[PDB]
Amino acid sequence: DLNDAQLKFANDVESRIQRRIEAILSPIVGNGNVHAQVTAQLDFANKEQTEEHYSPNGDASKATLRSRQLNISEQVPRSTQRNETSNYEVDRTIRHTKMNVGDIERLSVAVVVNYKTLPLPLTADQMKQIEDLTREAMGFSDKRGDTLNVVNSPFS
Amino acid sequence: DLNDAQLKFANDVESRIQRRIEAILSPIVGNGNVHAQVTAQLDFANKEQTEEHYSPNGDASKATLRSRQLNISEQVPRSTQRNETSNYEVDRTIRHTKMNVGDIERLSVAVVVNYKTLPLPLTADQMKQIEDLTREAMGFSDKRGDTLNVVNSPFS
Amino acid sequence: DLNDAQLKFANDVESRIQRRIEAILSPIVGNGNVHAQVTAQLDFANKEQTEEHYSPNGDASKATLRSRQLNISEQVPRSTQRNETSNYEVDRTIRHTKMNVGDIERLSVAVVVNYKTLPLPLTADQMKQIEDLTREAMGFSDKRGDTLNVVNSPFS
Amino acid sequence: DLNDAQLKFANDVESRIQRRIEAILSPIVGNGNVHAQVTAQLDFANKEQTEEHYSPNGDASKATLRSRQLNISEQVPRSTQRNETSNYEVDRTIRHTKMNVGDIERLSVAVVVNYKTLPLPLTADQMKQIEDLTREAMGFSDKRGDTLNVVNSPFS
Repeated sequence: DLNDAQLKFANDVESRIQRRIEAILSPIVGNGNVHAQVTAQLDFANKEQTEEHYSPNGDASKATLRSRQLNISEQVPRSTQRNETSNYEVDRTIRHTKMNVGDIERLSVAVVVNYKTLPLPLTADQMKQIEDLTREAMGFSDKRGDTLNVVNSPFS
Repeated sequence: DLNDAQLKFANDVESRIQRRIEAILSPIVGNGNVHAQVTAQLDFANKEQTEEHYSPNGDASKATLRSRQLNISEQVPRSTQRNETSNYEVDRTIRHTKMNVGDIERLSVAVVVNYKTLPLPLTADQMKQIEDLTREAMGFSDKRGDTLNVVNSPFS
Repeated sequence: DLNDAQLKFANDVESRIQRRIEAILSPIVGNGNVHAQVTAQLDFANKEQTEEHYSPNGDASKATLRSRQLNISEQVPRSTQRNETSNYEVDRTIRHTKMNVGDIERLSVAVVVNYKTLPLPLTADQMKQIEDLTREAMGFSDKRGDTLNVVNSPFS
Repeated sequence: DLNDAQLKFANDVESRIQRRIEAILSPIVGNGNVHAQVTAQLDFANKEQTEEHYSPNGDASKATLRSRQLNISEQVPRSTQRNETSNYEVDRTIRHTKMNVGDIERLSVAVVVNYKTLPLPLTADQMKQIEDLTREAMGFSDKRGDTLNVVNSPFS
């Protein structure tokens, strides 16, 4: 039930990415001289989060007092006594978050391109441009651990 | 009942991976010169998790006080007395997680490719490219302990 | 009742593994020059687990205090007195797990392959490749104590 | 009533094992040059188990404190007094298990093979291979105390 829904949602995401890559790479190399395959991992867990934070008031120049009592005594044999009581007001921040179900976690993309026929291999600059365009199309994110591989080989 | 559902879901996942691998590897080696088989392990247990965390306040420059009392006395034979009471406010974080049922745990992939007929073995670079493409297609993850094996041998 | 269901589920698992092995090994050795048999052990017990964990706070640089009282006295014949009371906040983690019924525990696989007829035994490298392919197909796990045996002998 | 059900379940298990052994051993020695018999012991008792475990906190670097009081006094004739009170938080694990009824406890297998007719006894290597294949087919487990015996003798 739910598993089939997860499967077809993943299939649609992969198909969308593949269609974008094919559309962006089609004009340069040729109409049918490029193929791509995309596999994706999705998060289907339910998560909630609550965060509470307070601002430190260790410095007297930034503290906010509400009521203070200070008693000082001194007899002069030397005697000294000092009593102090303080009450503070503090700044606080509260945040509540409920995550979304069905977010992408990692991407792996493989691209295969054909040789140039006038059976001549493509130039290195053309390969670099193709890799850059594929990186743009697939939404590469280094923090997400995405991986891309492009191979140039004659078609059969 | 449930066991059959787990079996057919695993079968569909394996078939999807096999279809992706065959589609990506077909254009280079040939239409019918490659075969692959995929076996997968799935987690069907129910898990829940609750995490609570607190920020340390051992440093006075980062602590948040609410009420403090400090008494100091000194007679001068030397006598010294110091009393102190403190109350703190702390930052806390709470997270609740419910895992998904039916997640992949490990992958094992076997690929067999045919010889090049003009009965000539394929070049090492071609084998490396094929392994890289299969690694991309199968979503290899070293942390998940995935394993891949590719063998080149003439077909019967 | 339940025993027959366990038996036929085990039979289907074994048949699936056998079909995968036969499909992966068929193209190389031949259409009908290989046979395999698979036996599996399954866990049908009901298990539950609850885990509680706490983070140690033995180091003052990582502790989280809530209220602290510290009294110090000293007369100078030398007298010294020190009183201290502390209250802490701790991080805790709780996990609940319910296991799945019908999980594989161990696997034993036997494979028999035929001689090469032009009555010539197969090369050692071919045997190693066949063992590797069978290991990939059967989902071998050393931690699970799986066992595989492959024998090459002329067919009758 | 129940006894007959136990008997026929044991009979089906034995028949399944016998069929597997006959199928795996048939191609090599011959279609009808091998016979096997299997006897099994099954556990039909009802068992339950509950386990509770705690993590030791004898080392101060791994303990988790909640509230601590420490009083120290010293007069200098030398007098010393030290009072200490501690309260701890501990990690605990609870597991509940209900075993399955109808599990195998021990296996005994006897196999008889025929002579090679061109009335010639089989080679020792062939016997070793047959024993290994039978061991694989019957799911031998040394911890379970399984026992196997194979005899080569001319048929009558």
